[PDB]
Amino acid sequence: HDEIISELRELCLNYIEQDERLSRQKLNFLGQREPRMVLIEGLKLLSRCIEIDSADKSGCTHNHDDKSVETILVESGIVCPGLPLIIPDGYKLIDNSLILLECFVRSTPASFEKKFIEDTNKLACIREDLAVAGVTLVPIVDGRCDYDNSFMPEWANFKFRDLLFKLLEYSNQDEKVFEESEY
Amino acid sequence: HDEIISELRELCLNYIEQDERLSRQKLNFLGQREPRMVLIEGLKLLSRCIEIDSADKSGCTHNHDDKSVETILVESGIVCPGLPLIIPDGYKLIDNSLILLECFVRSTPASFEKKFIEDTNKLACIREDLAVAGVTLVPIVDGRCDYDNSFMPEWANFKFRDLLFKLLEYSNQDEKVFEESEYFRLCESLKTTI
Ligand SMILES: O=C(O)C(=O)CC(=O)c1ccccc1
Ligand SMILES: [Cl-]
Ligand SMILES: [Cl-]
Ligand SMILES: [Mg+2]
Ligand SMILES: [Mg+2]
Ligand SMILES: [Mg+2]
Ligand code: NA
Ligand code: NA
Repeated sequence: HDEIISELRELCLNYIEQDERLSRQKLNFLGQREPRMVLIEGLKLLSRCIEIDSADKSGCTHNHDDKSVETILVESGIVCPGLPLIIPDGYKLIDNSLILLECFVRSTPASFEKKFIEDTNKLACIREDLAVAGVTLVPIVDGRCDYDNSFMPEWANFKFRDLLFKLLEYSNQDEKVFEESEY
Repeated sequence: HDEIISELRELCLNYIEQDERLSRQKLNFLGQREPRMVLIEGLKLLSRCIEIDSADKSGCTHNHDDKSVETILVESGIVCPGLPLIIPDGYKLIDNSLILLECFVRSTPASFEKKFIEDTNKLACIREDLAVAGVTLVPIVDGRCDYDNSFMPEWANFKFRDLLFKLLEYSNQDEKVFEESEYFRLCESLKTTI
């Protein structure tokens, strides 16, 4: 556990590119001491790498601060009340067009298509609200089939995931030592 | 000394506020291994906390990327060629007025007043160059007498500085040991290529 956490921190500091948009989540990760919290912030760190790559590939701004669509519009001088709470992975306002980006990773075709339709529906549900406010929605769903990203060599991506999986294994191995113990 | 470095890192992670403007320098600091580089980046981290604190209390933008005044103007579409190279600690363009901020810490009254005059002159020397380009300079010099800032509790600021000083003492001993080493003689002798 201590060794796994140490190896994870070393990968984070030495083998994830120092793009400044990642620095906050790296610090969030490096600050964690509890295994369950290392795992949680490590998955989030991997996710941000994917999100920022998707934003750069899709031509918009990564939603670094988890702003809502409401805030993004207000931020740009656009009133649109009653908009449900939607926090996109990326966004870009060009003229009257609001690009909204959702991205994800899934590892089987069934889970891929399910999440693809979920994120599509999530953005689609504010199209008409945006249209009433003069904003044409440009919704983008970028589904990935693995965790490959431009900020990490493939071998270090793999080692990071292998190490996170060991923390998962220990948790699950922990409670089967709970389940054959208990009541 | 490994323990001192570890303590500085814990203070950085646990007691320096998670302001997004500090992310880069905090990460730069946490990645250092060599005692002297830990010391330099730790001092730079503390300086960054004060500079950003000053920008916030003076109502302007911290100069996150060390942009020059010329660069700040060309980003807002203002031409102005001349300009000496000047990197303010903070800036804000409002209407036709360019706020420029310099901040510093000094620990004696004589050094405080000397530095205040220096920074005041540094900014004043471009007032007319800006006025020709249509810009009213609003120059601010924020001189501080201690290291307090809003991103660190007072006790942690004190203990961070205490541990940096102990790390200074340790790296001074590393240097003296190094100057007794063959590596040092080999560095001297590499004077085969002046
Ligand atoms: O990025 C997104 O679009 C999400 O849907 C949230 C997300 O990625 C996430 C990642 C890690 C933990 C919890 C949510
Ligand atoms: Cl639809
Ligand atoms: Cl100085
Ligand atoms: Mg998201
Ligand atoms: Mg400065
Ligand atoms: Mg200064
Ligand atoms: Na609605
Ligand atoms: Na238009």
